[PDB]
Amino acid sequence: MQIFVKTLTGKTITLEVEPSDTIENVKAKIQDKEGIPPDQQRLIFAGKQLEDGRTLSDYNIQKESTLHLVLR
Amino acid sequence: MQIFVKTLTGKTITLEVEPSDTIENVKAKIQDKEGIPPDQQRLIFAGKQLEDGRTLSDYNIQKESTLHLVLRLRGG
Repeated sequence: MQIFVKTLTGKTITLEVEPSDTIENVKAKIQDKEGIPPDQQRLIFAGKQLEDGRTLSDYNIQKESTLHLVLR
Repeated sequence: MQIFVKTLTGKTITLEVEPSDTIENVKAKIQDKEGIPPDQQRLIFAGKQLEDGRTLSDYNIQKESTLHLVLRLRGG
């Protein structure tokens, strides 16, 4: 799966993810690409913030979806 | 400071919050009390939906305010 991760601050990155991927894991993925540590980041999908435990699919995140990064 | 959350059954509970607590931290106390996961919650104050990254002070939520718990039926 290919998901897009927009940093509220403009630009959209791409992440090749697996459906079973936990948000916690996609954060560790955004760490490598943006340098912000997982505990300092906040991912929003369609209005809501997703918790680290649940996986991408638990929030029905399909292919080519845009995610939003917010710095806490 | 103590504040109230009107729950699903329209009942009212009290929470011990600090002015600098964010909406995120609030929801989790609300999870403790009502068992509702933080992702299924929607808090409404003054007929408005508050977001996770703001603190209570950002809403000028004073002592003894009464927020509302709404269960998220869906969304994405």
